[PDB]
Amino acid sequence: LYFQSTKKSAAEASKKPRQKRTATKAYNVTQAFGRRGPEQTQGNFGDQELIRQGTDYKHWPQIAQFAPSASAFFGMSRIGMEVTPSGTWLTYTGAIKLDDKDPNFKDQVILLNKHIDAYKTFP
Amino acid sequence: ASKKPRQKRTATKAYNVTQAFGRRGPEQTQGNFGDQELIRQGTDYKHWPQIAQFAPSASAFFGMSRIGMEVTPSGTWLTYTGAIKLDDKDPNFKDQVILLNKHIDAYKTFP
Repeated sequence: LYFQSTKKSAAEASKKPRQKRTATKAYNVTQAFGRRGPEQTQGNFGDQELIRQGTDYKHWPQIAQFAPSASAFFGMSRIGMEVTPSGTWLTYTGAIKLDDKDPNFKDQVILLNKHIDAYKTFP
Repeated sequence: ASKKPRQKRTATKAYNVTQAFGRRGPEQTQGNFGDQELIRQGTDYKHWPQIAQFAPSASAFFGMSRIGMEVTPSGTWLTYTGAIKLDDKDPNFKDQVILLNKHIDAYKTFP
């Protein structure tokens, strides 16, 4: 059920297009999506545990409930296309509303805030 | 179909893009993507798979994006922004550019 990263398995995982990668303990968030940080187009989400575990994180389902389906991604978002010296890029922005009538709402807010910009508190 | 929270809905002919995700338009909380055909068909659209190849996995959505939380008078919102690179070595790259051009801000020309 759980694997360790090897250069071998990392080289296979990395063949997927970025947007279709799945981070796991064997191919962690940093490996799949780059170091967390403040820059534009750099990811900022994940504390040390989530970074190391990806979708093996024990509370992953409570984060994943907020990730959009392909239909909703293209349906909800503002989509743009930019051509630059690095290539052609599909840009996306949007927002997903949390349901504040869910009795779990306060816990959802706390879990999301725990990972947003967590990288600032560790190397 | 509409029982699902917004972000988990799947548009089809039976429950189309406007029904699931609202009218296309310019404001920040609206979507801007899809011509009249995609809007009416959703994931039944004939070229849906060629669009869907750019949508992120759940892991990639939380891994690539800049994620925020904003409390506004309407509610608490999980904000997201990012960019996905097209593979310009893919022999289908030209067609992908054409396909995306057809749907981005297509609403601007609707009667």
